[PDB]
Amino acid sequence: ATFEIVNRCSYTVWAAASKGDAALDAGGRQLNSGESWTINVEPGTNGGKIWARTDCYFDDSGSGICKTGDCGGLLRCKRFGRPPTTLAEFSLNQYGKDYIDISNIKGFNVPMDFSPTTRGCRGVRCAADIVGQCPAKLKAPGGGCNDACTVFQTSEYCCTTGKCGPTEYSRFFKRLCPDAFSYVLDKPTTVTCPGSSNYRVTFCPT
Repeated sequence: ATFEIVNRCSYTVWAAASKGDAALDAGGRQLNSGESWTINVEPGTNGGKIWARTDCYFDDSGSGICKTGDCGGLLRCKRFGRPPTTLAEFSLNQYGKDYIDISNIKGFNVPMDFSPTTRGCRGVRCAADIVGQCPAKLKAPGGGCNDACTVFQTSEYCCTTGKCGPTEYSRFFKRLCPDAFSYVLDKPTTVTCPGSSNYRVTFCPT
């Protein structure tokens, strides 16, 4: 499957793509404002994620640090990134269907649209000013708005027991972005697409 990753933000981002235990395609790349990066994701990929990283510095070897979404200091991510990260999530070719969603379960750093470029389903978007409106206790110094599990590490926020409800913090994310997951047991906003669809992820779509 083909994913076109487009940076419409006025600032540079370092896109990342991983399935948790391996990179997808090159795993990461700098995107200046307006740039597009096309990656190929193997059919059958389960649990892939794409995210943006902000305020990164990398040396020649591709090692460094980012203020949001850092994946162990690497430009080419092999593992998932440190919150806060708005997440585009996907599982492809699962019994004939693709499943896509946007998630704020690991916080929010950059607004995002995640849409198919082929026919048969709708896209999803979280483009509100979550960082500007972020509750004081969730604000991350490097930038972004953390989720409550990252900040407080309780069974309720992290849904450790498999039973948890919405919270004051999850409801904040849900009010600004209804079509994104706001906590682990949120009513799913996953979109079902035909298997082998292609997609575009746009940072700062508005």
